[PDB]
Amino acid sequence: NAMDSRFLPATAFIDPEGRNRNEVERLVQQVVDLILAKLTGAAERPPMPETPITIPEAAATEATLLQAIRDMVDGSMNPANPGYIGHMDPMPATMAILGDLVAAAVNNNMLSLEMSPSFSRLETLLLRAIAGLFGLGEQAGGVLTSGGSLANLQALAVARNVAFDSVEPGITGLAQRPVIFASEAAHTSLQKAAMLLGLGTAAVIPVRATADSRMDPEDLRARIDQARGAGQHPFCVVATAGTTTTGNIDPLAEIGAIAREHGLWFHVDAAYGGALVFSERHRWRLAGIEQADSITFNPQKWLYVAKTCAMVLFRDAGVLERAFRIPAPQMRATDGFINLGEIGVQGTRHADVVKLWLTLQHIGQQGYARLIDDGYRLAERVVEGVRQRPFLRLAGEIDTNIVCFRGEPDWLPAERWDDWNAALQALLLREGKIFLSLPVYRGGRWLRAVLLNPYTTDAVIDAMFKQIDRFAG
Amino acid sequence: NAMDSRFLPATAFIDPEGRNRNEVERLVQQVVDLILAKLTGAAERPPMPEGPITIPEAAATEATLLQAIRDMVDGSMNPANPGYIGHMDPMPATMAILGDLVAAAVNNNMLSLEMSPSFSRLETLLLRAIAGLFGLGEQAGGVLTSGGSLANLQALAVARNVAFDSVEPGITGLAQRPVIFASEAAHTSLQKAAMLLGLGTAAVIPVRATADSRMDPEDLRARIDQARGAGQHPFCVVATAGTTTTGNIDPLAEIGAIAREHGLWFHVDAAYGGALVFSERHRWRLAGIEQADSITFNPQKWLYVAKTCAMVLFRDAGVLERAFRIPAPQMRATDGFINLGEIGVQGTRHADVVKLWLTLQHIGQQGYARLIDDGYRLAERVVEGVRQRPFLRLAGEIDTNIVCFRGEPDWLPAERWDDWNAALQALLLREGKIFLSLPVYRGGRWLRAVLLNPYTTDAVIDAMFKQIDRFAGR
Ligand SMILES: [Cl-]
Repeated sequence: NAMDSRFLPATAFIDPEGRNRNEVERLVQQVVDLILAKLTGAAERPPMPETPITIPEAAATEATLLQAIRDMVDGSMNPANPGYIGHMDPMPATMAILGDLVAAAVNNNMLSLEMSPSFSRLETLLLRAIAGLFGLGEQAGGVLTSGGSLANLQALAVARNVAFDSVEPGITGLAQRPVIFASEAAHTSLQKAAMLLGLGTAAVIPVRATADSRMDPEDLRARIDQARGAGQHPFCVVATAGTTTTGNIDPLAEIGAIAREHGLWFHVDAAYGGALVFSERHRWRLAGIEQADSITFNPQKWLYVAKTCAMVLFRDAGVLERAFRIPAPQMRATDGFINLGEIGVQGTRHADVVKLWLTLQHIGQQGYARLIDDGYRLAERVVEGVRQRPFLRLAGEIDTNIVCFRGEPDWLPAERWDDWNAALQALLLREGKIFLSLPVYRGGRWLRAVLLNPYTTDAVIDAMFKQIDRFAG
Repeated sequence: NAMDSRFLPATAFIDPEGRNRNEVERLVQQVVDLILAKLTGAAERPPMPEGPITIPEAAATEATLLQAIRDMVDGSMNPANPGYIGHMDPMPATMAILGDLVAAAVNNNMLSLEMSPSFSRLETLLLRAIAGLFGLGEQAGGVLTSGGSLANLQALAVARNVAFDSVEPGITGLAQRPVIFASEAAHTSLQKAAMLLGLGTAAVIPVRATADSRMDPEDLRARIDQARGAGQHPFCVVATAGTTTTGNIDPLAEIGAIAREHGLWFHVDAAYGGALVFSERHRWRLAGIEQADSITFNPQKWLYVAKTCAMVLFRDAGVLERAFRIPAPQMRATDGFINLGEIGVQGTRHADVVKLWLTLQHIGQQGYARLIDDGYRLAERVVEGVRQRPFLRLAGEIDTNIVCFRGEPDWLPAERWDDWNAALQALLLREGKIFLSLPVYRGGRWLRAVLLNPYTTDAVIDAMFKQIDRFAGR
């Protein structure tokens, strides 16, 4: 009985008959007290931190373990700091923290129903409910995936399988290259997925985006015609609802109409912007999404669910059985549910439905509508700050709570603007304790604000522009 | 502005300046106390548990949320029950629970260094150490993945890219079908991977396994030769260290040698059996694994890390930059580290390294060696029990703490054996409070014991056979 031996610490596991209740309660409380201290005092740590691994033979002491946690926390990025305004990575909702505690504690497996009796059923039903908010219709549904890249991968795998019947024989027999279309501003997980799917990164054909970083439907139509002429076999168009760099939304209805005209799978990568389904004031921006063949949506971004939390939704969930699931005996439960492992890229999977369901209930649709509004308000203040300053330039109009801008100062030649913006970013972080990201975009370095932290204020944005004004004179 | 609202509960987020500190502490404490009650009393719940879903307009109350947690726990499978002896799914190490609490609190992202300054470096360094423990050499390392299926996918994607130079142009132009070889007992994530990679499920050619469910080397050589004669293009052999159903280990050194003789990528799926690296008494079972081109290993199974925790290791970690990573500017920190999203299937990714690192430190290599030995002793007790009962048959020799066996009673014709075993399994659960799984194997229904719960005892195994004896009329 290993847990009686001198070879395991008394608290290595939790005795299911309570025999080490007191000792585990103590260890758990130390971690809990420490994490809560770090989080209720998060503003004491900056948005980014200032900075010999061996697996020990013998059990580490509580002191070593607590010190490691302390060092792990102190050396981590800190989106909780009101100054953290640079990424689609938010401080987590409290119930998402607690949801993951519960999930880890019960340690169920989304691979199959018998390994996750309630969570599998909860996830299937919750995702049907969400697919309904997107307007996908009564056959719609999907699966949670560990990150949006996997959601896009699985959407693209289904589009491919549908077009080429490739589940069993593969795609190596093809005389014509399969290709997909996406905005020149669409997410890189498309190229990574295209590589993984056997299509190659070059199978993702870029469609011109406007000055406001939205896909150009006229150019979509042109690229499809060009592809056919070159003897390629288009099978999918990806529209993006909230691009990663600038946060803009493609014209989903127009793009979707073109895809449908040409018999192409219509996927909407709504990883970020999908959260607008909870805002009546803003969801008109997603008009057209209801006719998608599939949708990628990431609650871990604008719904504040602790990473990872993402899903792929299909307007006809049965497609996962016809053009994804590998040949195998089909065992459905008496209440209709199926093993989720058969119809996802992953087999074993963490129960993300716990944090998702708990966060959605604690915040509510109105809670998210208000957060979404405040996000837009903060962003509009940044837009106005940039308009007021002639040495700054916007990337273009905004569609979400994201503002990409940069310095283009006339006291420097263009070739020096990348150093100016890197330097401004460094200065804002060092002296302002304000974190902006600095993506490459349109061949240059642009500053990027993602206004997500619930505790970011007008004053933080004003502090930013004062530092920018100092840096520029 | 939102947190100063009627529209948000005072505890929806944690105020970074402490202004909701007391309310947060109490909510957290109620969930902590409830979860600890459920776990310290887990044996009160059976191994298996005995609408409509609406996203509310308004914030749920604390009472509703706590009740939902109670309902979710009570409706979940319960591997902490000493009777739960049926799957590669363990009760979690205490520090792995706590690790996920820490990871979710700081909510960093493994996608890039900038988003996980400490965790990215800790993961890269830790997996280099683990790869070294598998004996893969100085250049070896890898990445954590959300599950072993992804680890297998990534390893096969690399094998494919190396063989066919397919990162940019894909594989559609190929005139010969790419194929891989794996034991007829190997994991289905190979077929799913093969489908995903564009090879098709049928690209996975099954190799005959012995009566003890280990891959036959002679049949492997024949299948490779047959593939080449059939116009196909072999590029990878997958050996399995701990098959999912029976827990057996392919002869890794012999299979590796044959892979190498034919110039094929050698991948070892050690999802389960890779935990033997922490056991001096049993790690010889993995001999040969040190020459693998890649290894899949799942701490979430036999190292008790709460799901998910898995990795893919490469003997040359550099291969991820040459034959996987998509064309892009290479950002590299001054201390050498790279953005991990560029060299994984996933982009954004939960920080699994936290619970992995805390659990490995708390249990230690000595701890795992003890856990593993006791697993083998329980498995050996099941084997002995089966051998004593003529109406039961073992699937074959065991290589790990897994025993697959079934009834083959001579008082029934063979076509009734599936029902007998299904009835036995159902009776063990209902009457014995003992969970065995019941996979399809060799065309029939087999009982399957995975002896993982550290609180599973000889008494449990004895109770199991008592029930078995009663069901069969002694
Ligand atoms: Cl996860």
